[PDB]
Amino acid sequence: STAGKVIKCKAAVLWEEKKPFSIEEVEVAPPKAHEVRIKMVATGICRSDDHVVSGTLVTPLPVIAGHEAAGIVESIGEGVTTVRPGDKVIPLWTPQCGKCRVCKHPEGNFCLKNDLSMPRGTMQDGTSRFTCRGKPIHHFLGTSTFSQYTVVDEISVAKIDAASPLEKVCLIGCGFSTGYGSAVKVAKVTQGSTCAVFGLGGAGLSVIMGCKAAGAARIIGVDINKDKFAKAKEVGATECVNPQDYKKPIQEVLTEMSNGGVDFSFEVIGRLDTMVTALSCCQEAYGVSVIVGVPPDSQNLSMNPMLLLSGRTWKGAIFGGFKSKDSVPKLVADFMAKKFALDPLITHVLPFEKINEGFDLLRSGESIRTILTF
Amino acid sequence: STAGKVIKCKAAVLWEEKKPFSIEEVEVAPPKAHEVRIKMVATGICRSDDHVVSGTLVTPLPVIAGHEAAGIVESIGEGVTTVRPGDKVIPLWTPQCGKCRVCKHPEGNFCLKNDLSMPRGTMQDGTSRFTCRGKPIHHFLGTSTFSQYTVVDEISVAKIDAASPLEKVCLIGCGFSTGYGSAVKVAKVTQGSTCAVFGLGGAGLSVIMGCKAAGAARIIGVDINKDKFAKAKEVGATECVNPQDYKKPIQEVLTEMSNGGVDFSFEVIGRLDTMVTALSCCQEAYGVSVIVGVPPDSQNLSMNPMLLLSGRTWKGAIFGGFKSKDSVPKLVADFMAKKFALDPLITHVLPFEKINEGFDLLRSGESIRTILTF
Ligand SMILES: NC(=O)c1cccc([C@@H]2O[C@H](COP(=O)([O-])OP(=O)(O)OC[C@H]3O[C@@H](n4cnc5c(N)ncnc54)[C@H](O)[C@@H]3O)[C@@H](O)[C@H]2O)[nH+]1
Ligand SMILES: NC(=O)c1cccc([C@@H]2O[C@H](COP(=O)([O-])OP(=O)(O)OC[C@H]3O[C@@H](n4cnc5c(N)ncnc54)[C@H](O)[C@@H]3O)[C@@H](O)[C@H]2O)[nH+]1
Ligand SMILES: [Zn+2]
Ligand SMILES: [Zn+2]
Ligand SMILES: [Zn+2]
Ligand SMILES: [Zn+2]
Repeated sequence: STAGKVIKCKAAVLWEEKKPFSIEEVEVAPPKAHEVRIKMVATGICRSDDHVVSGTLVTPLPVIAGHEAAGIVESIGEGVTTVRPGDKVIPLWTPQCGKCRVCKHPEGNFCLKNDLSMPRGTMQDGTSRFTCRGKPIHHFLGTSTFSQYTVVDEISVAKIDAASPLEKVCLIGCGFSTGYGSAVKVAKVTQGSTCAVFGLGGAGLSVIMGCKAAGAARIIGVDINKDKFAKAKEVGATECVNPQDYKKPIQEVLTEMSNGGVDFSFEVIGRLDTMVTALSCCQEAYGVSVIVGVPPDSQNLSMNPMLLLSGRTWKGAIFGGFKSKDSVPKLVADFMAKKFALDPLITHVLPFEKINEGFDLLRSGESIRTILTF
Repeated sequence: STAGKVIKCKAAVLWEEKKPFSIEEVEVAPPKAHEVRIKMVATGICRSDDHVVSGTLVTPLPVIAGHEAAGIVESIGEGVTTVRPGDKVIPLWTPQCGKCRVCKHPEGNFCLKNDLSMPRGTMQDGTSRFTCRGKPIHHFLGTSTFSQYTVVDEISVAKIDAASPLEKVCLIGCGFSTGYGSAVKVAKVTQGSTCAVFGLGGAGLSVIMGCKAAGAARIIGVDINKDKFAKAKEVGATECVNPQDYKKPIQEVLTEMSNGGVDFSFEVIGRLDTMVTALSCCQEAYGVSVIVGVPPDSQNLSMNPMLLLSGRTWKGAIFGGFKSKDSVPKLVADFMAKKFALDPLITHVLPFEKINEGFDLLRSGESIRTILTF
């Protein structure tokens, strides 16, 4: 009843930066060869989507943002083998074409066929499957999840568990996996180690969950906001430290506490000042500090190279270093296996109509993860 | 004829920074429990020794510098089990007490019982085995090789091959191993990879030799001095690139050449500007850049964290990441196995008396490695 035809649905359209979203009547052109048109069931609200509004993350406007979401596959274009309609799936904003240097590398995940480095806000072919009143509307990271219907290439889609609670597994599209992966895939936390996590947002609680999956025995959560200590502890942190409690710098107190600097340090804030500090507090002779995320408008951080000479690794990553297509199904299955839980992060669920409302929550103040439902 | 007694010998004493060395009549007190008094056969001249003179590397003055050298063990104090006199050995400026976090870690090498972080210029006990005309003379990195006789703790000494040509294996005490290790132990170059080396000094040629031992198929040597291209090529670089030849920045041209950035980038110069560039030119999604060495007077390098988000590892290290005591013997054996050669680096051998003369060569202009002989 929809397959093969242009669907007219509602979606949050950003006509211009620094403007609220407009729930628009949009047309979602059918999917061509290797495209898959999905039915959004749930999409989360993430800082990255908010960056677009501000201009910080420059990508073509007008646009339908959204990249953390899970839904049901309605139609599949030609050659689509990885999915069949009815499939619970999660759009992947970091692809896995399985053919470039990066996908072929046993480590890298940042697929070359991504639309992050040099945003086009289009599908692979250079075109757009969106139009509002005849006017073409841009795609975001080849996903555009703030729409009741979306069309993503086959490389930007992943089949997940049919029993997946879509109001909760959507987190695995960005937030959870970006954190969890930093600990379990990038930094590669080890049984016994002592981790320190800067920032206790949702991405933070995910890193803490990763460290726990890894076996870290000590997970020190650090945040200038005391109110973030409960979740974190409840989520896994064995102790939290509010930097404004001391008279000395935190890395000093993280070293004293750790007796020589932590094994792995994670920064899930985005400050440049804290970025250096997170490095400065891991073991000088073998500490690994991971920058989980950086503001896309960031500038030059001032840092003394001595920090690295000691033998300190500094790593960055996109999407918790997971190889999206390969990984997402497995992250899901695990959640489905009753390992990690995603609830403590979902602090709000709002009907998709309340999108602009979900953002204010994000923007000003704490709302770990707001899940917008369709 | 010497064992158990205070030896009176000659050594280069630095009475004050920014002063030439004085070949001094010094007394070398016998070795206590766990000390080993060595007979220097050969010691190389390294930038680090020169830093001391300048003040750059702050360590107690007066002092007998030197840390890259190999010789013969004359007497061994109490409990010394790792050596017996007659033993060809190499002092290790980065210890291996085999008891701290670092030695116990399967990776770190920067032994806690080092004298680099907070120089004391003494042996483990806080004392000095040196005196010139009754006045006590400081030790350097617990080695002090610019002396015909020296006393190093057992953790700062390594037994090598009895067939070791000491005029050539001394390189394995700092220079060679610092480079070679950056490629083969820290960055961990892989069969097939494409490496890029900034700076073609001796430490550079050593990194290139490491990459070769690893299997890198492409080893791009970069240096503003055309005259360094022969050795490097001869040593392993498949092609060298002089940055002053182009109109565009080098990392640009290293990426164009490598089609997407090199696999591993090494910086064996010490510039802060080049440090960032070396990072900026390795694969954004999985490139590892290694800072082989940094000036001990360095300042804050300005760098945009975006560089790491892509998935770029940045690592530093001391002594090519080798675990000195465990490693040195094996590096030697390998050389002795006719694998790598150390000759192309030894561009000068000068009688120890000509020490101040060896430095001018180091200081002003190219002299890959000057070996001072006893
Ligand atoms: N928004 C996301 O879902 C998301 C996803 C992936 C990566 C990230 C990275 O995590 C960064 C923050 O977003 P988030 O972690 O999900 O949540 P967030 O932006 O609410 O969390 C940042 C946390 O760090 C805290 N903080 C601020 N300053 C300091 C400081 N000086 N020292 C210690 N703690 C401090 C702050 O209180 C908050 O708890 C984000 O900016 C991005 O760089 N965020
Ligand atoms: N001196 C040593 O034996 C030694 C040992 C271990 C580590 C190191 C590291 O290597 C650093 C240099 O000492 P070395 O490599 O043994 O020899 P070095 O100091 O003679 O070599 C530095 C090389 O880099 C070259 N160079 C300078 N500027 C540039 C630039 N802008 N771009 C490209 N190339 C440039 C320079 O021509 C020289 O060939 C040293 O400062 C230290 O940080 N050095
Ligand atoms: Zn996101
Ligand atoms: Zn790819
Ligand atoms: Zn040296
Ligand atoms: Zn040790």
